[PDB]
Amino acid sequence: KVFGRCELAAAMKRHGLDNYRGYSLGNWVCAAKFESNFNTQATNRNTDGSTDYGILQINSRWWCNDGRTPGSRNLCNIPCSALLSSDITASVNCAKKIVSDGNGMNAWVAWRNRCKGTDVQAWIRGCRL
Repeated sequence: KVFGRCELAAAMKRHGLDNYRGYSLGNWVCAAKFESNFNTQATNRNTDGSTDYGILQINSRWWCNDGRTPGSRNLCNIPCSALLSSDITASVNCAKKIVSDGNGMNAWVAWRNRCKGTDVQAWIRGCRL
């Protein structure tokens, strides 16, 4: 499923991401935009044996189990396939865990490179929230 900007904002907000650990909703929308272009089915297969999964491109080495990645930690305790769902719940639950496990939003290269420092509030401007 390919989300609209405002639709994703709403869903993220209902899942409690607005101000989670001090990151305003717009940072989360911005991360998803540049990680996956809002595509819940996005996958990125890396040369390192790991794969990035879903709307926030969560990596298989540390966060989920795909059964094919070396050094697998499965810290979100889920199969990577749960991250390819049209419903964003599993992705949101794991993102919160990533931020809880001693990482900021810097765990997302796209956030660091394309959102950090910008006016992220643009991403939710005009939306019903």
